[PDB]
Amino acid sequence: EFVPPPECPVFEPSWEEFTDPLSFIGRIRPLAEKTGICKIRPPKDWQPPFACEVKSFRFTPRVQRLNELEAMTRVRLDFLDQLAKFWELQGSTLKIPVVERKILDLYALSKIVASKGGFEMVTKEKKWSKVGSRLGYLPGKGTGSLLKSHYERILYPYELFQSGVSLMGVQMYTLQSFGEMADNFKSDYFNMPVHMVPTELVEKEFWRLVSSIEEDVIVEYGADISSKDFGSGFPVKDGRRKILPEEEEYALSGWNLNNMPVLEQSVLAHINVDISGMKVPWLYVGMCFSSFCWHIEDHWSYSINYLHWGEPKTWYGVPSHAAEQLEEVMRELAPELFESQPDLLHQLVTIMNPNVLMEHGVPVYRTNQCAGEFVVTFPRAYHSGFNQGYNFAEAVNFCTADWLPIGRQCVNHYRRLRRHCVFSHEELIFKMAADPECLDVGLAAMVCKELTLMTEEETRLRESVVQMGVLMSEEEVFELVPDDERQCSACRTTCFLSALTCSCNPERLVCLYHPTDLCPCPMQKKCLRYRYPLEDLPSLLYGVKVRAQSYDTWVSVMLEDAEDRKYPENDLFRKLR
Ligand SMILES: CC(C)c1cc(C(=O)N2CC[C@@H](NC(=O)C3CC3)C2)[nH]n1
Ligand code: NI
Ligand SMILES: [Zn+2]
Ligand SMILES: [Zn+2]
Repeated sequence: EFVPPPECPVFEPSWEEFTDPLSFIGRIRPLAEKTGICKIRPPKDWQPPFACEVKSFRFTPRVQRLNELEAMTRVRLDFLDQLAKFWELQGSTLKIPVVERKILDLYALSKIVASKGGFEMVTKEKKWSKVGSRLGYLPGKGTGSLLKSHYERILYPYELFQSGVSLMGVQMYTLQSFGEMADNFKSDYFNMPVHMVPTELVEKEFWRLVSSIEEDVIVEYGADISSKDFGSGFPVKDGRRKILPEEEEYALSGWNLNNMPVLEQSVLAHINVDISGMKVPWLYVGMCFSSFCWHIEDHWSYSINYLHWGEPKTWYGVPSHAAEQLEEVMRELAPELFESQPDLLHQLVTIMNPNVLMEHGVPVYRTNQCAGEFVVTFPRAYHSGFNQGYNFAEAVNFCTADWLPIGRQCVNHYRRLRRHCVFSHEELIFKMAADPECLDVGLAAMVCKELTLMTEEETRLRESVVQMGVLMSEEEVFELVPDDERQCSACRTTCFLSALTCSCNPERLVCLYHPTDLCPCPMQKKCLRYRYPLEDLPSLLYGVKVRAQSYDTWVSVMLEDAEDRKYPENDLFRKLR
């Protein structure tokens, strides 16, 4: 019944192309940009050793119930739709909480609580921890008593409402032991050896199982695992280990996912002044039918994923230009609601069968990922997938010159939502502008083109606020304050260039796009806490316009200045020798 989408493109680069990835990825950008994803086969000689010891490697597994893996059931969406219209009636503007790194499933919660008599019944029996069990929350961190706090605040009033009249008050594992499980589970499922079952067949059953209520299937996986804490699958020179010379080659490779975000073409190469969690690889131990839902990268960055070993990983990709198109259809399932909760769209995981997205007009490609193959993902490329069997993957985000203007657009879209930013785009660019040397030229040229657009937009904002009647201007240094203190009250953007603070509260800030929502205290008072007093326009644009127009002139001892100034040497140095 299932309809395999058209396969995504592959690249078998020569050893000479394989030497600078971000330069090799730039080549294939105009082409892969249109499939969203792209597979990459390295030379067959390229076989790095696995640095980790399977037999002594423990991880905490997460569970997946493919039936309730889709969160966008009709019943859940309408449930939430009703719950909000209830609180809008009561004038509270429903707030969805977060628990153990992710949103709470209120539908699931209310269903269960009522399955055992409700709030006061459960309270007078102390089964809140049994609740967190069935909701997949890891004990014994106190989740039980935490849900009670959220239920009573959000659901018990609806419980009474949804109930009779009832309203008077009140209100306001080891990898080794893991393969043994999977390779037994797979075979006993299809009754075959695991390396013998075709891919196309498993793809069929997976999508079958999701929507099949006729049978329930449980599967385990392990994801979002830090390399820092568990170790990478690649060899790296960090003092943990005497490094063999056999491995020396692969430890310095730029295709070692521990070296990517540091390359002179990456953005984070010299800005090791703000940790993000996105300059450090992650580990994804996979099992048959283990699935990840449709998603994009924080700040719309590239993703790159290597499959160290194991059975294949099935992908599904969607190009960038079809992103707004992609979101529109998932939103069609509850328009009234996603108006109230725009970002709740993304807070909800979903595996929308591609056929549907295809029969709604959305480009969908796919590939099977195999041991030793890279999968590269592009900005705003929604992607999903599952794994054919036991395997082990390692993934990293990264950012390139072409990404800069997109990140700027992503904030503007994060600001038009209520979404926190993992770092300040604007902050980043100036950190790059503060060391124009040792900085790849393509960035410089793009930065300038990007930075003037910001100065104008900022100066426009700097003048739009004084008419509103402010007089004082303190100077503050944001890069040294924690993000949670430099965010706007309702944006909620990480502010770095300029914000507005009054004496109404000690530390309560707002973005210059929402200067009114700070506090009713009139703009008569202060304060425009700024960072640079518009003497920056000359200074910093100079250092970068220099190396941006020093290379523009250099082309039109010359082979020496390109050595000292650290210029690229692909086609232009070829004429040298
Ligand atoms: C760099 C980090 C933030 C990332 C991961 C992805 C992504 O899409 N991935 C990772 C592996 C694969 N996920 C799985 O295989 C499931 C079984 C565990 C798909 N994008 N960025
Ligand atoms: Ni991803
Ligand atoms: Zn005030
Ligand atoms: Zn704001």
